[PDB]
Amino acid sequence: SELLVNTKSGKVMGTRVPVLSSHISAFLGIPFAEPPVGNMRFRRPEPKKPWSGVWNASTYPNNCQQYVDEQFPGFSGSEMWNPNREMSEDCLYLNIWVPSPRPKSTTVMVWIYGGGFYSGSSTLDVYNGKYLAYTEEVVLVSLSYRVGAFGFLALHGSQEAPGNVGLLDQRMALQWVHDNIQFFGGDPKTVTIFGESAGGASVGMHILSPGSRDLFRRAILQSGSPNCPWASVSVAEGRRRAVELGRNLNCNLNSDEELIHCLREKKPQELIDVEWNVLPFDSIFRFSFVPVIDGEFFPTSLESMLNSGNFKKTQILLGVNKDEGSFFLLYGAPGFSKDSESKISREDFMSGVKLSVPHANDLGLDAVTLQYTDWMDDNNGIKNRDGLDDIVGDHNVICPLMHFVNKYTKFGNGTYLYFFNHRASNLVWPEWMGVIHGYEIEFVFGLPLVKELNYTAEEEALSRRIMHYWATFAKTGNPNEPHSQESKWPLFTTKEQKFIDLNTEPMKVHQRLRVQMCVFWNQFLPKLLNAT
Amino acid sequence: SELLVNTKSGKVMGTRVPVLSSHISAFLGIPFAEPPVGNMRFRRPEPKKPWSGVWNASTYPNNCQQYVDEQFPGFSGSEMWNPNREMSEDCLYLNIWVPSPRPKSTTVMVWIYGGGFYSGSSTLDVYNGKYLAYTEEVVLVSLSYRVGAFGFLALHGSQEAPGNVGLLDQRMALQWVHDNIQFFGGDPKTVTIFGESAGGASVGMHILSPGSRDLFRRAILQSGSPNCPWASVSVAEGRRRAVELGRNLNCNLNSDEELIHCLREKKPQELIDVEWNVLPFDSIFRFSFVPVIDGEFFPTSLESMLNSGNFKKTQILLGVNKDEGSFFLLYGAPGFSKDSESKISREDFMSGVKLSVPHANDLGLDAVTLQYTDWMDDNNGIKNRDGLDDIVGDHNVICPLMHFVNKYTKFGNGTYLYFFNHRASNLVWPEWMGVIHGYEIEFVFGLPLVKELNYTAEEEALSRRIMHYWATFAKTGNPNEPHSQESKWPLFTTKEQKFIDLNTEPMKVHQRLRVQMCVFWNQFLPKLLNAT
Ligand SMILES: *[C@@H]1O[C@H](CO)[C@@H](O[C@@H]2O[C@H](CO)[C@@H](O)[C@H](O)[C@H]2NC(C)=O)[C@H](O)[C@H]1NC(C)=O
Ligand SMILES: *[C@@H]1O[C@H](CO[C@@H]2O[C@@H](C)[C@@H](O)[C@@H](O)[C@@H]2O)[C@@H](O)[C@H](O)[C@H]1NC(C)=O
Ligand SMILES: *[P@](C)(=O)O[C@H](C)C(C)(C)C
Ligand SMILES: *[P@](C)(=O)O[C@H](C)C(C)(C)C
Ligand SMILES: [Cl-]
Ligand SMILES: [Cl-]
Repeated sequence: SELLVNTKSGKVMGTRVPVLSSHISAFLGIPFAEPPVGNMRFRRPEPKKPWSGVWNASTYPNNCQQYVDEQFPGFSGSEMWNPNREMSEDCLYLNIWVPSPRPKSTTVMVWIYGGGFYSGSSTLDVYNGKYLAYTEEVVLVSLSYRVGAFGFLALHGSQEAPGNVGLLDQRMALQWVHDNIQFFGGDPKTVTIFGESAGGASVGMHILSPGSRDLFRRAILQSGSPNCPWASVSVAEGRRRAVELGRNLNCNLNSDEELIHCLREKKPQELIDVEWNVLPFDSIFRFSFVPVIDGEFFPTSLESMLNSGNFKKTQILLGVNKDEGSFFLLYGAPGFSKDSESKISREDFMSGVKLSVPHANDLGLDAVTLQYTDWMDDNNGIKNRDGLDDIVGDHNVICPLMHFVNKYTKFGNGTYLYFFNHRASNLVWPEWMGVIHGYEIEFVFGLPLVKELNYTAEEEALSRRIMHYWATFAKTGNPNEPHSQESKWPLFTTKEQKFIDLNTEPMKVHQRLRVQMCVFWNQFLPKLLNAT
Repeated sequence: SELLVNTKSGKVMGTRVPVLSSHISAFLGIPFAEPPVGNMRFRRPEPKKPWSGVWNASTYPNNCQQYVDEQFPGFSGSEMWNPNREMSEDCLYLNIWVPSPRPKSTTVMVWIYGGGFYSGSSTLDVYNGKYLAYTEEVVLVSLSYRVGAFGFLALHGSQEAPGNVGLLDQRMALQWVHDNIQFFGGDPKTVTIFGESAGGASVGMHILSPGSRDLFRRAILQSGSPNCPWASVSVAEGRRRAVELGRNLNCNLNSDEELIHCLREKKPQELIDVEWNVLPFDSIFRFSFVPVIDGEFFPTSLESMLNSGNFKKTQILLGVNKDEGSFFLLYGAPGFSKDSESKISREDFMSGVKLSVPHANDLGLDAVTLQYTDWMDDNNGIKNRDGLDDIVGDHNVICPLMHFVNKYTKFGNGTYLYFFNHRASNLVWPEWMGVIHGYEIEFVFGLPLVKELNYTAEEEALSRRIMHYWATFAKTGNPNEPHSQESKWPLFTTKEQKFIDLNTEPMKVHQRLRVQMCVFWNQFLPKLLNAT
């Protein structure tokens, strides 16, 4: 039986799923760790104990416990990111889509969801692996990992809540893929990890962490990089926020043991309800429980690792969307709303700048304002709105990614950079938001191939082009088909810094992505802040 | 006799001078102060004692003792600025051009030469007042004043070398004009002071100083403003440089009395030979002996005077040239030379930035570099050369002037702003230097009306247009002829910030002159430097 697979953990039975007038096999909700429940809350994951009989892998698993977005009830633009299954702390499962007939030793791609480390689900419609697995003939895996305090509460020095456990959940799923994917017809020596936003940061973190490097071959990072300002905190800051969470829940704070015990007694929703209260600043694009620079998962600072070439040397493919900032401004900044053009007054610009760079002193804020204000036309509401989008996008996504790409490329074995700038014809969000954080994912996963979803012909073609770049890259370390006539995606090099756009128009090659602003964010501002 | 005038100081006999197929009267070398020689060196000027008989005013006076430019011997571009008469400490004289027949009560314009406070002469060919006096029917006066240490050595607290004596020379010439110009047919109630570079700064300083305000009606400032970073120093810095001059000349430094006595024994050239050695920094566009913020000539800081409206409220006309920086880069910065295109390497750019902003710390230098580097094309030699021109021009001339105009306009009675951007057809300097510091002067003084000087027809027309703006402004407080059909030079207002270009093409109105860079120079950089 094509739907029966024996693994080192036991037998699993999958399900035949229709896809684009054909079918493939899906193995959904396979456990890769023991349920991290009770006294196991906050602890490193434990390998799943093997089972007897046949694991029923016909249905999606529970999602991890998380904050749920209720800002626009019933609206598909926001609800498409929310858990679509029951939430449980029992949530460490993976999903595999397998071509039919079962392959022998094919390329494997492992998806790591984003959600700012506070949310996310492997089960979202937009992460349905069937289209990519079917079209490009890969074994497509999606893993899961604990988010929020359950994944990232960090009391450094404690073994009960050491931090980074969600990253260790991801590593354990990669370990399981390494050990077992061959039985599904996957080649464990040709595994590509790929992820978006926090999943992109996570991919970079596995590139860096000595304990993860050997578990995959190559990597794709979408709108995320390990050095993003929101993606990690120090052990002191992690400790502070954990104690502040305890304070919110009226915990005994006299020791780590007392705090952890109190926190373990709470219902999951109790933690989630006060999660946002522990942030040190009035901010946007900052999240409470995130990876911690611990000296173990990350042996030294991210900057010193990148500078010294202390990371996995392989090929990477990565890039960003045109309007990375707009999502967070909409949700978090005055003057921005879903149902208006959100033209921004000078005053709301200033408020926005302060929220966007919460760690800056007044001089730093002046620097940012000067860098992004057109002083020939400073009361232009469109320019102010677009300026803020750029500030938030450049600071949180594009410039950290550019800093990563330039550091990585000095030691790596091949870099391909993209700029995704296609606004989908059927987008439900307002026009002012442009090409939003997260909205390339639907193209990467082939949703535009589905008739009922109402994409244009050109959008289907774009999706096929992207799926083929991603999968060819996963296969070979190069997104370009050898000896094809199509226009080539050039290698990013330190010298020429080339990248391509990704849209429905003929591909163009560009150079030096947002270089002017990234010198400001990567070189000048940090120096200014360190001096003053 | 038209050439004989009786004044309160005694009788003067002038000379009939040919001008443009006609003639006018010139009274050259009239004394307005006692010779500031011997024990009077460094002291405030004394009014000239009246004389018996007839003062022979047929020939140009001596020029004040100054550093003489020998960088390009025999080259007209540089030598046109050098003294063209014998140098003497006996140099406090003025020149008057008077229409023929002698007017009754006509508009008076008083020219104050530039030269960075270290040089300058009233007698330069380029300051020949005959063309303007003849064409526009004004009484044209040019004054003189002590420059270098002779005018500006400052030992605050001493009455023997108090500082600012060159500004007091200028005021005494204005006093003489006030008291005597009526006899030459001038109206002492309608005197316009005008000057370029240090003369423009000087004009602004008379606007500010309570002791000067009553001596003139209105004012024109060309490429200079009183708040320019090179135009004044503190009393502490003036003292330091005076003592350092003494050190260079092996003076007794035990007291002001000992230092001044030593300095008074020296031949003028002895002072001049070591003048440049007292500067505190490795710099360009900085001069050794300049006006001092003394609490007397200037009652408080220039910034507090400007902020509180502590200045003469009247009409002003002022502006700048396109390439204010190039002169000083040519003379003072590596990579720049007279006979090459002076394309600038990244390395010479950095050296240039450091020389241009000598008071900045390393962070400030980084700020300037970031503000003026095109990071998409950073090795472009033309862009680097042009970037440096802008840095030097914006920092030293344009941005201080813009700061002055905006402060002044809040309290004043009418502001007219220009941007002179015509490159003269017969310019002897290289093309890379563009529209140079000082090169509007020839247009203001009507040299393009002289056939033998080889200007184009369009340049003559531009000169006539400029002379007419300047003189109509001097007459009425408005450069525009009432009820003429020509296009109007609009008033500069706080709200609309309009200015005109001045070139051979039809006049255009623009707004917000170099506003982006001037926020950097006037607001951000000073804040950065004060914090770090
Ligand atoms: C990626 O690594 C491979 C293998 O280390 C590089 O290929 C080698 O390149 C050197 C220098 O040209 C050759 O002498 C070897 O013969 C190559 N080996 C093989 C197996 O081809 C390759 O250049 C690297 N690619 C990038 C883009 O850095
Ligand atoms: C495997 O599971 C299939 C779908 O199961 C459904 O979800 C689980 C969690 C239960 O709630 C179950 O009642 C639901 O039907 C079944 O259709 C299928 O029969 C199962 N196969 C075997 C061999 O057990
Ligand atoms: P990143 C901040 O993890 O973003 C998530 C995936 C999204 C829902 C797209 C905003
Ligand atoms: P400013 C620095 O006084 O400039 C003088 C007049 C010139 C000779 C034009 C450079
Ligand atoms: Cl947009
Ligand atoms: Cl030029």
